[PDB]
Amino acid sequence: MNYQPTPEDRFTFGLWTVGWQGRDPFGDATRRALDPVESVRRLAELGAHGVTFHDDDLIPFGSSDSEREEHVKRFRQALDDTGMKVPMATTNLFTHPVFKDGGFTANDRDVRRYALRKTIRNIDLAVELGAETYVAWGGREGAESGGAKDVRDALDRMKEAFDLLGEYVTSQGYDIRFAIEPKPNEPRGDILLPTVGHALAFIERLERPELYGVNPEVGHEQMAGLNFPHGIAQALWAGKLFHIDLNGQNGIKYDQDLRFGAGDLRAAFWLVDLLESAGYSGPRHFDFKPPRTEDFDGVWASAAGCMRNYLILKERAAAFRADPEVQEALRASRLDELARPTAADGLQALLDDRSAFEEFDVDAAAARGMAFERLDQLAMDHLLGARG
Amino acid sequence: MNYQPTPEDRFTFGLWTVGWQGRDPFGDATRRALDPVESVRRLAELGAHGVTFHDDDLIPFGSSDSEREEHVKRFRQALDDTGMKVPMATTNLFTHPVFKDGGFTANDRDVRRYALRKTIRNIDLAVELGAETYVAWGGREGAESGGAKDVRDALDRMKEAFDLLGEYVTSQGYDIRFAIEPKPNEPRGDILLPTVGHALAFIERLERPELYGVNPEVGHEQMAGLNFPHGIAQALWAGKLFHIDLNGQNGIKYDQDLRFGAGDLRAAFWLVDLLESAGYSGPRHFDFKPPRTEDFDGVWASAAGCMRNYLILKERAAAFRADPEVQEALRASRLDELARPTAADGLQALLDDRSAFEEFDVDAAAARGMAFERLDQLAMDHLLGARG
Amino acid sequence: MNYQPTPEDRFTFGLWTVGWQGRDPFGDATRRALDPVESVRRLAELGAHGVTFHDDDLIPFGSSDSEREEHVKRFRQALDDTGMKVPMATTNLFTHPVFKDGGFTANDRDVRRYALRKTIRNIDLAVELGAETYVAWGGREGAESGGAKDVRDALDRMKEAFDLLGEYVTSQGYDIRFAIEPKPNEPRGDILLPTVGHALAFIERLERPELYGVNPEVGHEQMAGLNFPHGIAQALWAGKLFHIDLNGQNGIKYDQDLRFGAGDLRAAFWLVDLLESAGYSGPRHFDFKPPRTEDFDGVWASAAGCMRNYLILKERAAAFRADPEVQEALRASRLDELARPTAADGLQALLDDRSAFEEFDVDAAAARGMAFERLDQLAMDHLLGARG
Amino acid sequence: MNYQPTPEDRFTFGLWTVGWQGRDPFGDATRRALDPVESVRRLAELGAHGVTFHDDDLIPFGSSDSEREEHVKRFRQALDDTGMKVPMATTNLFTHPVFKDGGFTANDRDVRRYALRKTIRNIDLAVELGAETYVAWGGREGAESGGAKDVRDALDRMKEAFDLLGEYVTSQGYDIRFAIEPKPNEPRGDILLPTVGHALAFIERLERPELYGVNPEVGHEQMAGLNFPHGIAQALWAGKLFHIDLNGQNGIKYDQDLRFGAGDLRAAFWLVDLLESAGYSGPRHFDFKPPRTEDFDGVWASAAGCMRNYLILKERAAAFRADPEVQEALRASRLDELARPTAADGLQALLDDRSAFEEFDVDAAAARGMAFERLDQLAMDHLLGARG
Repeated sequence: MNYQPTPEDRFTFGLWTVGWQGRDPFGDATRRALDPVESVRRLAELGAHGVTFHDDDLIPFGSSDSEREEHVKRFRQALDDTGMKVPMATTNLFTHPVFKDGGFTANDRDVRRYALRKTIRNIDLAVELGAETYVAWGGREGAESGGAKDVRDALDRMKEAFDLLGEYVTSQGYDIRFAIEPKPNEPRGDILLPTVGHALAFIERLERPELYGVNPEVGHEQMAGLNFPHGIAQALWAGKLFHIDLNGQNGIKYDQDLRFGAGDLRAAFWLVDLLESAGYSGPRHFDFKPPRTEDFDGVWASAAGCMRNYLILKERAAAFRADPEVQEALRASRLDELARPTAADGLQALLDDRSAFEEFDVDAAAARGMAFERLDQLAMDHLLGARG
Repeated sequence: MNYQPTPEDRFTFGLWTVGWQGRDPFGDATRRALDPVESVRRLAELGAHGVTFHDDDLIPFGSSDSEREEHVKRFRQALDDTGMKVPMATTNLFTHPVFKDGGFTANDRDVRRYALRKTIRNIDLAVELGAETYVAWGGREGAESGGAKDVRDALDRMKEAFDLLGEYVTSQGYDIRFAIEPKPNEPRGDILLPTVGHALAFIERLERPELYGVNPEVGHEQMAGLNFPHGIAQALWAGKLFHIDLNGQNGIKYDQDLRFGAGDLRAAFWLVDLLESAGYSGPRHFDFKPPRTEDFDGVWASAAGCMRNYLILKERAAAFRADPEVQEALRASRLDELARPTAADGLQALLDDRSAFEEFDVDAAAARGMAFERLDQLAMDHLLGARG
Repeated sequence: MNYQPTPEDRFTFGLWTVGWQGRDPFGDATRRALDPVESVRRLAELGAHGVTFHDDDLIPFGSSDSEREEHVKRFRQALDDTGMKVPMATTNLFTHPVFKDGGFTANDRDVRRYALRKTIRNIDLAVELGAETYVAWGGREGAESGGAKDVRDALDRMKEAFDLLGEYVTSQGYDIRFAIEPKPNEPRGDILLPTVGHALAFIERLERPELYGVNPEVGHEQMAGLNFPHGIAQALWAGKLFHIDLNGQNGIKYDQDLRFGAGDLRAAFWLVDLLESAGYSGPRHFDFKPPRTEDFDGVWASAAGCMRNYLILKERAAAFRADPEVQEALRASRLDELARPTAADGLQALLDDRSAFEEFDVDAAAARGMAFERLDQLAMDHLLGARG
Repeated sequence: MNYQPTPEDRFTFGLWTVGWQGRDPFGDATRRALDPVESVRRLAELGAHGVTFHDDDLIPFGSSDSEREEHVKRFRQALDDTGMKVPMATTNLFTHPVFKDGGFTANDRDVRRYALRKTIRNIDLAVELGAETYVAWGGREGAESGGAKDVRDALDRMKEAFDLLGEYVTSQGYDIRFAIEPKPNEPRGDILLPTVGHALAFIERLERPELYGVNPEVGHEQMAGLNFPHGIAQALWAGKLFHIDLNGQNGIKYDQDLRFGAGDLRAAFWLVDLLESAGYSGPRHFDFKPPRTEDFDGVWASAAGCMRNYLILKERAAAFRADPEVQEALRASRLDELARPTAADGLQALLDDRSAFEEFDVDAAAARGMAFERLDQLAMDHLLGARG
């Protein structure tokens, strides 16, 4: 009963994950830099489907158009030699000191304009490489103090930036969509569009809402103590789940970027159950960092672990849903009634329905148990492979 | 330099705040019940503008149409004798055991129908009493376990419920709007529409979005570690801040419901600054609980404290914004540039602008300090009244 | 491969767990009261070893010495008829309004004296029933505001109370030990002795430290975002783990009291691994609350779930430790070197050892991978029963 | 009414605070390195009393004994030219890749030995420079996964390390004490001795407990959602507050290191009140980082802000305690009774005292209000300078 991934599983990794050198706020790098070409080859051997990148991961910042073309060619050759795809790309608008107060929402106008040009340049490259989704993580859009940022003006600037990107994409006739990646904090004290909900609401104010979706990350929502599977269901409900970032996080603290499966294991189970049940067909992207305690063999073991854990959880969720005893427990808990309209009969009928109020036996209804604990223990038994 | 409130300040209190008996999950009541009429009179003496209520605060659950009319008449007389208004009303869809799995999203269909009828009945009463806003806090809409609730179906049921309420209001020609009150958790393990952002996004999927807004609470957003003033700015930006609940909370833990001003004091300062700067003209409603350590004299002192703290903060925020030294610091930090469009010149102009990329001096821009610390210390000095 | 508990497993339950009526801060009870005798019989059928109680769970507050003797006799008969033991007892110094500001640390002296007499009376009863451990949870010792409690004076009062209890126990020649149960908050804004560490440190200042230990609870430490297994290891290291409370908690929020196994599943695995490896022989006590969504059948299913989950985890931890591949991975990660003294050779030898500094190759040491990710994936595979 | 600091105020700064270049996990440095000599001179001009250092801040890692003597001489001359003192020093056992799994608790024995030699070398230097306290922050002592560290063995290694350091200090006849600095997490997933309480408890197991105390940091305890003033009171109660680190933190998230006064303002007020009331005479040390948005002028403004905020709070706390109306409110809330022994009359007298149980009127006692809200509003008015 093994769990070997194949490119058909659509597992992708960012170059910066497996390529993280181990530098954290309190320590120096513990691993040497990885050549993107090497990463592509190693990931392909592990069974990955593709890779993603920030412009600066692929092309060192400040590169000449000559070196730039050279880095792209090398990368292209690696993709051709392995069959790896690049379904998503993004811009690095957070590392360089110039973005210390943000990219799209920097107080300095000239920085905002530079941010847009840097993004547009990489959008062209993304399309050339076949990316279908372009992610935007405003890691520097935010503040550490209240008067440093008028949030209403910042949201005006954020909308202006995304509206312009939408105009560019449309004018070039590109077949690419945007996904906003929310995060509540870190590296800024508080970051704008802190959760999936804030990002969804913001999108509805853009000129062309259909071009934008969300790219939620497990750890990000968990940094706000939120239920990740619940947030993903809302994004799916709105038809906005364009991409997803998978990793592990142990509660409310710094962003750990643990391999997927680590952190909140039951939440990972419920997330996989939802993604598979809902038919999500986008990439299963891992944005994680192999701990700095590891050498390169630990890096690859960590990456393989991500995929393995997703596949084990997929098997367990499928068995849970396919179990007749579980199907009967779902009915006992009335999940079937939850899916039925409350009043398909209409408003007037509801108002005239005496069984809905005047003659409703509130005490009999209140005495009915939901049987949620037995259902949950069945879910637990399935997760642990203890069904008998 | 005192701070006496007057009804013109629009401070309102829920009957259940000052009327909280002190029963918590680990202890019995420490105070006797308050007659709503008494609360109305005491609050009027303190300078309040009005009160709010859940149907069950005013009319004991299970009351006959006869007793019901009697309770309303008494309340009306109290309002007439004091000049107090009732700008907001809401339904109690959380106390009675029948709502143990929710009201609008209960798995049991018959409960959902009952929830709608109970709400509609109180909407009629709210209009009669002159309420302009009707709040909905789905405290029981949620779960403690993953399989107990299919969130996509629950959101379908939530939309159905709000859509029906919107149809009812329109058909009756009522001049009343709805405000959804989000909360991340408690009493449920996780509650649906957990933050202001989730509520805003949800509203955009309703049939008549213009009839719905949000009713955010200080403590609620802080339970998710979020920046309350930031969330309020987004709601204002979207034009959805129909009402607001003020209180105090010390971090991520159970909902404390401390008096306004307590908890995160600087966040309270920044919230007041924003509300006043943006011209919010709705009620300043306090949803708090005087601690159970207090007797009735402590209850009124706690209520008076809420208003006093808001007025002190209002004075300090106004002085901060009116201070020429602060106005110069805002310019030094480029808040003025944040308010200017990034590219009013248009996309094509931006693409052709060499100063935006090809000739942009990234190192000179990066070296500019934001001067945010001096600005923040000026804000601190103003808050503490230490300006000299 | 089933998991049936037997009294030999030492699983115990508090009368108040399975007996919780479902009253929370926002709702009324959803279940009728359970007769303690009924609980004893039902728990015995499920395979429990014993029960625990607060004085007020067994004897209604304010009972006459006559009724008191009657309640005890009935309970005794239930214990005799089932073979159930009562290894731990505690006092309720939190429900009654008189303890609104605490028991042992109430500002009112007369309340503190009453608290001690109420405790002493139940200590006598506990010994009579054969309890070996007496737990103290100061749920009301704390504050919501800074000036309400001088913490240094409160700690003086806390020590005075425990010192007197120690004097009483010694003078009566009782064979019973005390266990302090820490909690960071709820129902008070902040509670004194908030974590296992604070409780351990406090104990070292008591007159007879050997009579006191800690009674940590999974959910409590997790409310402060702490690693429960780590805290338990420190308590074991100090030889102070006299008792332990098991349950489930999903992060930093109100105390959920979910059944054991729910909440942080991996932390539960690591806790069981530690308890079994260290040879903890005290009771495996469950302090949890079956959710108020449940009827009585759900209550018993929830209680059975606690025991089942502990037994599944025990099996998985044992297999993990017994796996030769894991034993080799532990060596690869140098857990064996962690157990060896750093300098059994002594200070002077260390100072004279050139290989420890002057000739130590810091770069070669730094390049060694810890191989922690492979080890953790082996732990994950074992937990999920995916070893192959 | 200004607030100018003077060296008599005992404000100290770590070289690494004002010297932080701005490199965070997601970005490069935004400021050039500061020469320690320059920092000493700038801080002296601002009114600081002294500075502190990690060995590696003063002497670049890997320096020859020649360069080492050169760096120390330059530093000494700066101290002599300014009158600045160096009351505390510490070791950097976290930056270099060799400490990726810890220093004192690394699984590799050779690393642990190296850690001790590096520490001992800097202890000699600290004494030479006149430091009275030697701090130890085990930032790398911990783990990201459960099987990576046996906590009981790690605590054995931790005790061994501190015991050896204590033996060294005693054998050299040095007049210096150690202070353990706890932190719950970051950079490790979970760090050993996570809070003040854990550190206090650990100290009681050392061979010479009198040589060790704690060095708590505002932000650290707040990362676990704990009440900092409460933790400081316990450390004072135990006589273990040897040093203290001041800064600002906004809730549970990454360690922000905001200037003191920022973050939780009311907690800062209560901390200052306690330190001054208790007569703490050690340094008021600031371990903070001026945000990376700032240039050098912002760095000095941020440092000056720390001192200014402490002095404003000191003034407000003193006025609060000196206010007769507050003194009467303290009596109304019975803070005076909290300071009186519960039973100086002894155990037997308490048992025979019928007014303590048999004849105690529990209902009359329960009805007494604590008057805590009025007291807290008086504290608020004083903090805000709104007393009239």
